[PDB]
Amino acid sequence: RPESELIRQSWRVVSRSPLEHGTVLFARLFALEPSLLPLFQYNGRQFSSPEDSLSSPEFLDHIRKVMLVIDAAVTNVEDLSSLEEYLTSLGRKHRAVGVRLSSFSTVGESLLYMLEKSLGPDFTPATRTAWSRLYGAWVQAMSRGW
Ligand code: HEM
Repeated sequence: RPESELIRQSWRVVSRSPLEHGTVLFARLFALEPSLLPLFQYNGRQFSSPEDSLSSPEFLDHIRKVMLVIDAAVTNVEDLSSLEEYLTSLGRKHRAVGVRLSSFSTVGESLLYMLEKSLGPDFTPATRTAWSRLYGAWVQAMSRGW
Protein backbone atom coordinates (compact mmCIF):
# COMPACT_ATOMS: atom_id res chain seq x y z
CA ARG A 1 0.00 0.00 0.00
CA PRO A 2 2.46 2.65 -1.22
CA GLU A 3 -0.33 5.16 -1.88
CA SER A 4 -2.13 4.03 1.26
CA GLU A 5 0.59 4.79 3.74
CA LEU A 6 0.50 8.43 2.63
CA ILE A 7 -3.16 8.48 3.56
CA ARG A 8 -2.69 6.89 6.99
CA GLN A 9 0.40 9.02 7.69
CA SER A 10 -1.36 12.25 6.76
CA TRP A 11 -4.56 11.26 8.58
CA ARG A 12 -2.96 10.33 11.90
CA VAL A 13 -2.37 14.02 12.56
CA VAL A 14 -6.02 15.08 12.10
CA SER A 15 -7.28 11.87 13.74
CA ARG A 16 -5.84 13.09 17.06
CA SER A 17 -8.40 15.89 17.40
CA PRO A 18 -11.31 14.94 15.12
CA LEU A 19 -13.72 17.72 16.21
CA GLU A 20 -11.28 20.59 15.63
CA HIS A 21 -10.46 19.34 12.18
CA GLY A 22 -13.99 18.35 11.40
CA THR A 23 -15.00 21.79 12.54
CA VAL A 24 -12.63 23.31 9.96
CA LEU A 25 -14.15 21.05 7.27
CA PHE A 26 -17.73 22.24 7.89
CA ALA A 27 -16.83 25.86 8.44
CA ARG A 28 -15.22 25.58 5.03
CA LEU A 29 -18.17 23.68 3.53
CA PHE A 30 -20.61 26.29 4.77
CA ALA A 31 -18.33 29.06 3.62
CA LEU A 32 -18.31 27.59 0.07
CA GLU A 33 -21.94 26.47 -0.08
CA PRO A 34 -24.03 28.18 2.60
CA SER A 35 -27.07 26.53 0.94
CA LEU A 36 -26.09 23.28 2.67
CA LEU A 37 -26.64 24.88 6.08
CA PRO A 38 -30.36 24.16 6.36
CA LEU A 39 -29.90 20.45 5.60
CA PHE A 40 -28.75 20.19 9.21
CA GLN A 41 -31.88 20.87 11.20
CA TYR A 42 -32.18 19.98 14.86
CA ASN A 43 -35.08 20.56 17.26
CA GLY A 44 -37.15 21.68 14.28
CA ARG A 45 -34.85 24.67 13.97
CA GLN A 46 -32.76 25.98 11.09
CA PHE A 47 -29.30 27.53 11.60
CA SER A 48 -29.31 31.17 10.50
CA SER A 49 -25.53 31.49 10.18
CA PRO A 50 -22.70 28.98 9.83
CA GLU A 51 -21.52 29.83 13.35
CA ASP A 52 -24.92 28.80 14.75
CA SER A 53 -24.13 25.23 13.71
CA LEU A 54 -20.93 25.40 15.73
CA SER A 55 -22.92 25.97 18.92
CA SER A 56 -25.04 22.86 18.33
CA PRO A 57 -24.09 19.73 20.28
CA GLU A 58 -26.25 17.82 17.82
CA PHE A 59 -24.20 19.24 14.98
CA LEU A 60 -20.88 18.73 16.75
CA ASP A 61 -21.88 15.14 17.39
CA HIS A 62 -22.48 14.85 13.65
CA ILE A 63 -18.97 16.11 12.84
CA ARG A 64 -17.48 13.46 15.19
CA LYS A 65 -19.68 10.91 13.43
CA VAL A 66 -18.36 11.98 9.99
CA MET A 67 -14.79 12.16 11.27
CA LEU A 68 -15.13 8.68 12.72
CA VAL A 69 -16.37 7.31 9.38
CA ILE A 70 -13.57 8.82 7.31
CA ASP A 71 -11.14 7.44 9.87
CA ALA A 72 -12.77 4.07 9.28
CA ALA A 73 -12.44 4.53 5.54
CA VAL A 74 -8.76 5.29 6.17
CA THR A 75 -8.43 1.99 8.09
CA ASN A 76 -9.68 0.06 5.07
CA VAL A 77 -7.70 2.11 2.52
CA GLU A 78 -5.82 -1.03 1.40
CA ASP A 79 -8.75 -3.05 0.03
CA LEU A 80 -11.80 -0.78 -0.05
CA SER A 81 -13.94 -3.90 -0.57
CA SER A 82 -15.18 -4.00 3.03
CA LEU A 83 -16.59 -0.51 3.33
CA GLU A 84 -18.31 -0.66 -0.06
CA GLU A 85 -21.70 -1.76 1.21
CA TYR A 86 -21.69 0.57 4.18
CA LEU A 87 -21.00 3.46 1.79
CA THR A 88 -23.84 2.52 -0.56
CA SER A 89 -25.92 2.38 2.59
CA LEU A 90 -24.56 5.72 3.78
CA GLY A 91 -25.14 7.16 0.35
CA ARG A 92 -28.63 5.75 0.70
CA LYS A 93 -29.22 7.80 3.86
CA HIS A 94 -27.91 10.87 2.00
CA ARG A 95 -30.21 10.56 -0.95
CA ALA A 96 -33.00 10.13 1.61
CA VAL A 97 -32.51 13.42 3.47
CA GLY A 98 -32.34 15.22 0.16
CA VAL A 99 -28.63 15.73 -0.52
CA ARG A 100 -27.57 16.02 -4.13
CA LEU A 101 -24.80 14.06 -5.83
CA SER A 102 -23.30 17.35 -6.99
CA SER A 103 -22.43 18.48 -3.48
CA PHE A 104 -19.92 15.64 -3.17
CA SER A 105 -17.36 17.76 -5.02
CA THR A 106 -17.86 20.52 -2.45
CA VAL A 107 -17.42 18.20 0.53
CA GLY A 108 -14.39 16.66 -1.08
CA GLU A 109 -12.93 20.09 -1.67
CA SER A 110 -13.64 20.93 1.98
CA LEU A 111 -12.01 17.73 3.09
CA LEU A 112 -8.92 18.42 0.92
CA TYR A 113 -8.95 22.03 2.19
CA MET A 114 -8.96 20.84 5.80
CA LEU A 115 -6.12 18.40 5.11
CA GLU A 116 -4.00 21.04 3.35
CA LYS A 117 -4.41 23.54 6.20
CA SER A 118 -3.53 20.90 8.80
CA LEU A 119 -0.51 19.39 7.12
CA GLY A 120 1.08 22.45 5.53
CA PRO A 121 4.23 21.46 3.60
CA ASP A 122 3.58 17.82 4.54
CA PHE A 123 0.51 17.93 2.31
CA THR A 124 2.60 16.83 -0.67
CA PRO A 125 1.27 16.58 -4.25
CA ALA A 126 1.32 12.81 -3.87
CA THR A 127 -0.73 13.21 -0.68
CA ARG A 128 -3.25 15.54 -2.36
CA THR A 129 -3.64 13.07 -5.22
CA ALA A 130 -4.05 9.96 -3.10
CA TRP A 131 -6.75 11.71 -1.08
CA SER A 132 -8.50 12.79 -4.28
CA ARG A 133 -8.44 9.21 -5.51
CA LEU A 134 -9.60 8.00 -2.10
CA TYR A 135 -12.46 10.48 -1.81
CA GLY A 136 -13.39 9.62 -5.38
CA ALA A 137 -13.72 5.98 -4.48
CA TRP A 138 -16.08 6.78 -1.58
CA VAL A 139 -18.34 9.01 -3.66
CA GLN A 140 -18.65 6.32 -6.34
CA ALA A 141 -19.52 3.83 -3.61
CA MET A 142 -22.02 6.23 -1.97
CA SER A 143 -23.42 6.86 -5.46
CA ARG A 144 -24.32 3.16 -5.98
CA GLY A 145 -25.99 4.61 -4.19
CA TRP A 146 -28.81 6.74 -5.65
C1 HEM B 1 -22.23 15.35 -0.92
C2 HEM B 1 -22.30 16.29 0.02
C3 HEM B 1 -22.86 15.84 1.36
C4 HEM B 1 -23.83 16.48 1.98
C5 HEM B 1 -24.57 17.75 1.50
C6 HEM B 1 -24.13 15.80 3.20
C7 HEM B 1 -25.13 16.17 4.09
C8 HEM B 1 -25.46 15.39 5.18
C9 HEM B 1 -26.59 15.59 6.05
C10 HEM B 1 -27.62 16.72 5.92
C11 HEM B 1 -26.59 14.63 6.97
C12 HEM B 1 -27.63 14.50 8.09
C13 HEM B 1 -27.01 14.46 9.48
C14 HEM B 1 -28.08 14.81 10.49
O1 HEM B 1 -29.28 14.75 10.11
O2 HEM B 1 -27.73 15.16 11.66
C15 HEM B 1 -25.44 13.78 6.72
C16 HEM B 1 -25.07 12.68 7.46
C17 HEM B 1 -23.89 11.97 7.36
N1 HEM B 1 -22.81 12.21 6.52
FE1 HEM B 1 -22.86 13.70 5.05
N2 HEM B 1 -23.26 14.73 3.26
C18 HEM B 1 -22.44 14.70 2.13
C19 HEM B 1 -21.44 13.76 1.82
C20 HEM B 1 -20.89 12.91 2.80
C21 HEM B 1 -19.70 12.09 2.68
C22 HEM B 1 -18.83 12.05 1.41
C23 HEM B 1 -19.49 11.42 3.83
C24 HEM B 1 -18.40 10.40 4.24
C25 HEM B 1 -17.75 9.58 3.41
C26 HEM B 1 -20.54 11.75 4.73
C27 HEM B 1 -20.63 11.21 6.01
C28 HEM B 1 -21.80 11.27 6.71
C29 HEM B 1 -22.21 10.36 7.75
C30 HEM B 1 -21.42 9.16 8.32
C31 HEM B 1 -23.60 10.84 8.18
C32 HEM B 1 -24.54 10.27 9.25
C33 HEM B 1 -24.91 8.84 8.91
C34 HEM B 1 -26.16 8.43 9.63
O3 HEM B 1 -26.75 9.27 10.37
O4 HEM B 1 -26.57 7.26 9.43
N3 HEM B 1 -21.38 12.66 4.08
N4 HEM B 1 -24.77 14.28 5.62
